[PDB]
Amino acid sequence: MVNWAAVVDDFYQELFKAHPEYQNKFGFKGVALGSLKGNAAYKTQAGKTVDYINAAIGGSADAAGLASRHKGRNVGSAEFHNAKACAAKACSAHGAPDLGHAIDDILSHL
Ligand code: HEM
Repeated sequence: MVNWAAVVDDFYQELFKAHPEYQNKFGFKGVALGSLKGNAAYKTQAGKTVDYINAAIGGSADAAGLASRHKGRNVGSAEFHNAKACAAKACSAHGAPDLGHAIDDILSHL
């Protein structure tokens, strides 16, 4: 199976390398990037992200509900366009399909 857990790890590395301040919104605020895998808050969040990717691919994802929840953290369209670029890099690094269509579905509600 596509190793979405590894893709997601590379996604967050890309995302917080380019936009370190985004990490302040998470329960692993302030944690060194090379230590995220040892942080309990990160382990839970990355698992949720992996679950959402599998739901989007499996056809059950609630993109409107995910967008609304991100709006609820003052995360919007600009951040998701940046996420699109970071996910494209993470997917390419693993020879995984791109997640641009799933991220566009979220963007359609932002
Ligand atoms: C590929 C794009 C992204 C996906 C698939 C995604 C996925 C998720 C999921 C599945 C959750 C958990 C929602 C739930 O528990 O109901 C979540 C929470 C969250 N996301 Fe994202 N996200 C993305 C990008 C971003 C970006 C760019 C930021 C900007 C900071 C961000 C900020 C947050 C925050 C702050 C939370 C709440 C974390 C907490 O409860 O501690 N997300 N996201």
